[PDB]
Order: sequence, then C-alpha cells, then structure tokens
Amino acid sequence: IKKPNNNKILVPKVSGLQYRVFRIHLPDPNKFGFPDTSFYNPDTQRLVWA
Amino acid sequence: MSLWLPSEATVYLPPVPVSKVVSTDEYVARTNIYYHAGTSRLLAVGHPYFPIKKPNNNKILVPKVSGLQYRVFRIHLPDPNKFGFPDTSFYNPDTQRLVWACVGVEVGRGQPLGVGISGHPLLNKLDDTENASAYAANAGVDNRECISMDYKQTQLCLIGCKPPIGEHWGKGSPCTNVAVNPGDCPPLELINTVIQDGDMVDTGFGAMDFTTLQANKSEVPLDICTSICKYPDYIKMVSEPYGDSLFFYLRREQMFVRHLFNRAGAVGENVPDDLYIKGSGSTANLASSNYFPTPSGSMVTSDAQIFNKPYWLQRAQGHNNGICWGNQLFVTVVDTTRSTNMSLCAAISTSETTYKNTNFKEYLRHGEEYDLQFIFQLCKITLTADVMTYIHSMNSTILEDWNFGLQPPPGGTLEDTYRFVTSQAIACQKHTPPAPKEDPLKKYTFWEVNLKEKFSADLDQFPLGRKFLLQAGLKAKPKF
Amino acid sequence: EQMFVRHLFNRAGAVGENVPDDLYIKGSGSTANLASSNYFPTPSGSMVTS
Repeated sequence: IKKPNNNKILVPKVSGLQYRVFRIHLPDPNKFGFPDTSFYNPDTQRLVWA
Repeated sequence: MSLWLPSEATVYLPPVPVSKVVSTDEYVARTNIYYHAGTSRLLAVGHPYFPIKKPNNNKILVPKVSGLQYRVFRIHLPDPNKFGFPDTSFYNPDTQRLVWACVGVEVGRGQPLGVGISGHPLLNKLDDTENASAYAANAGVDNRECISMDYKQTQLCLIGCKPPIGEHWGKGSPCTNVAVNPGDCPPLELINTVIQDGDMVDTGFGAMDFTTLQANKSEVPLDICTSICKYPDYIKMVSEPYGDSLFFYLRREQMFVRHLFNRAGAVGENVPDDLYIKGSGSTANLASSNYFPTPSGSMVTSDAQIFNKPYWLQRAQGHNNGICWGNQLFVTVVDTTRSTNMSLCAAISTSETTYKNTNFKEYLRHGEEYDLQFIFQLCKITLTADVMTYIHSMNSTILEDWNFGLQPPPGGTLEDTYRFVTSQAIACQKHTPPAPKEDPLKKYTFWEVNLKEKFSADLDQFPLGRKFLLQAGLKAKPKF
Repeated sequence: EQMFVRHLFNRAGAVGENVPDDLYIKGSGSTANLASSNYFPTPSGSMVTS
C-alpha cells in the first residue's frame, strides 16, 4: 500500500506465501573474552560456531 | 600487521554471576503420600450464540454456553499445612512447609461427539467468488445475507498454577504523524491477556478483536460478532522463566477452506494500476477484491480425542515440575468436538391439528459435561535462608500465605495522634481506615472448582486412582 | 464414532429468543426483517471401511 503520488510504502506486503529468509548474525567467537583463553591460541588457531 | 595502531576492538566479556532459576526437584522434596481429588459432575446449559437477558432489565436469564469457548477452571486445593492427616510426623512445621504437586490429571467429557453450526442473519457477503459464471451485477445497498458455517476444529488442555495467557490482534493508536481521516484502517497491535472462562477460541477468522476492528458488526457469525477470539500464547508461556503458567499442554487443530466469498463495502485500498489491465463495459469497474473463506473443521473422530485419558506428569516442560503453588491449579480446556446445539421447540397452542409456522417458537440450546480428576502428591520444602530468598523472589505471596518470614510487624517510625480529636481546628482527625482488596485474580472470571472437601487417600476406590495404582505398579488391597 | 457436517440449514417458526440489537446493524428494505438464526447441520457419518 503506497500513496498515489509518492512511492513510499505505507503498508508492506506480508502474506503466508512468501519466503522468510532470515540472515542470522553471530558474534565473532574470536572476540569473546574467555576467563581461560589459554584454551585457544590466537597465533595459530581460530574459532567458529557450529 | 606491521604497524602499531592506537586502540582495540570489541571484546564480549563474560556476564556477572546471576542467581539462576532452578528446577523444583532441587528444593521441593517428594513424599509417598498421594491423594485423589475429583469434581462431582460439571454441567452447563445455555444459548450457543448470545446470553438471553431481560428486555427491560439486564439480569441474564440464560447464559452463553458454546462449544467454542475457553473452559478455564480454577481448582482450589486444601491447605496441606492445615489439612488433617492421620499422622503428621513426616514433616517438621518449625522448619518445613508442605505443598501439593500434580501427578496425574483426567479431564472427562460427557456428551456425544458432534459439530455445531453458527452464522449471522445479516453477514457481509457480496458474492461467491469460488466459481463465478458472469461478472457481478450492480452492487446495491445492504447486500448482506444469512450465512452459516461450522468452525475450525480445536482441542487443547493447558495445566498450570497461574492462569493461561492468550494473544489476539487489537487496535493500537497510530503515531501522531498521520492525518487520520474517518474510515481509515485501524493500526494493529498484538495484545496479551489472561484467558478467562468464557472467551472465544480462534475459529478460522483469526485471533482478533471483533469489537474494535470491525465496526461493520456483520462480518463474522453471531457468537464471535462482538467477542475477542484468543489464541494461547505458547511462545510466551513456555519462555516464562519459572514455568508456572504452563507445565503441561496438548492441542489438536484442523481446518480447511470450504467456501470462498467476497466482502461488500467501500474499497479501503484500491488495486494498484500495475496489477491488472483495465476493462471496458461490464468489467470497467473492479469487483471487491476483499476475499474471505468460511472455515470448516472436518470429520470429528473418536480416535483423535485427547480427553477421557489420564495424563501422568513426570517431567514438566519448565522448571516448575507440577508444583501447585498457592494451593491452586488452572485447567484450561477447549473442546469443539462435542459442540452439538440441540434445537428445541414449544407449541403456543396444543389444540391445532394442522401445522402452522406461527404456532411454534424455536429455541437453540447447548449442554456441556465435565468431570475432572487429579492425583496429587504431597511435597515438603525445608525453608532455609537460600530457599526462602529464592521463593520470595519467585512468587512474593507464597512465603506470606505459609506462615514464614519473621518480617517486622509494624515497620513504622511514628504515628500522629492529636489530642482533642473532637475539635473543629484539627482538620478531620479520624484514624479509622477501611480495608482494600486482597486477591489479584478478582478481575477475571473462572469456573471455580472447590476441591477442599474432595481429597481422599484411598485411590483404588476411584477410577483415576486405580489407573494410577496400575500404571505405578503397586496394588493397594491385601484384604481377604 | 465419527461425523462431519454435510449441509447447513435453517429452521422455520416464530423466533423464541430474538437476537439482541447490539449484535448487528439494522437493515432496510429486503433485510429489514431478520432471517432465522436457528441453524441445524445435516450430519454425515463418513466412509465405512473394513
């Protein structure tokens, strides 16, 4: 639903037949401050989420 | 890196130690004392669509009783700290407190299976757009018709020690940036409310407020024409930190689109110019593109029945493992599979031997039948300082219902007491205060069930009692 | 026991309990008189199988 003069959407299209493709953003686990960080070397290893 | 640059970047630090929510298996100790409680038989007769009330008064002569309502029972258990046991030497009342736990539940239903039909005498319907022969003729004024529909089929049963929470779409207030014209679309908002006994279930038209969102008053059938159709908030009830509002639930739902209709009225938002090619002559004006289906819960079957079966609560979904805090339980029941509406009639004159329509007054009625049975275990909590803090933070009124707290009685510094309390220059010195309200659940309506006098210790004399004994091994009667 | 609703019908006869006036909006002309709000479905026990 957009105005006849402009094209700014006043009410978007939301139906039960659209793909809902979510893009999940995770925190960088190499930027986690672990109390015992000695569990992973930053000069030879890197972390990732599974 | 070959350069020494000034500062650093994000570091997600470990959070501060929080006092976590723990399972009731850690501070609530179970005992071998089980009790059977059950209601006599719960009947409710009324009108399926509206409450018949006096034309001049407002006393309700016949209440509204539909198969599409929420049955929220508020069970009352006897206080195990006041209960009379044959031997009270299993717990020490100086450092312990007792509470009932729910072990098994049987929600018995009584009437035969059947599907009831509801409809509006003036329903906002323009045409049947499922299979049209020619383009619609002139849409005049007041094109409403009398249409009926059988609703979506639904069964559910939520058990907890707090009242359930339902969701629906309501009317919010638009931000103060819009030039609001009359006849504008109401902005939507999802609202959470405590489901009370007598609220209408979602029926295939959405969980919405049909009073504030449809001023037409003619788009849904008579029973939900001015009601609020509510759907249980499972996302919110299972995500509550303590798990009190829901520690067991079932649900069965089914619906298909039976007929496909149109709406009548001024167009709110017209079809944009790039979604069609304009017509000429008959199709020069677009028909109403506001479609709506009539729901249909299909065959009701005896095998898809979730009621009349015992549920043994061994591991609750949340942290509250079936502990009925406050000596109180909440059984929510929807069952639209026994919603047959019996149609009665009465003869104005018993003389006439020829049928005349003006001789018989036709009424509709509906009857419900419930019979609730629970098996309750007896649990004791040894209230240390840590358990007392945990419980006072979980629910404030538990430690005040049960005589425990040792909190200061007066908690006061100084009170004023004018001499010559009868003078005229003392500014109304009456130290005589009234009393306020006490129960926070007074604003809601539940089907109150008083199981205070209904607790029994010999289970094998009750159907659910011997079902429990059978499922748990042991017999009970080494007699004869 | 199994059953579904095959046909949705109406009942004829003087209305015993009239629809409250706050449940609808009055009509004019053809719809000035309410149709019968007494509905009754036609049952149908579905397929029988061995």
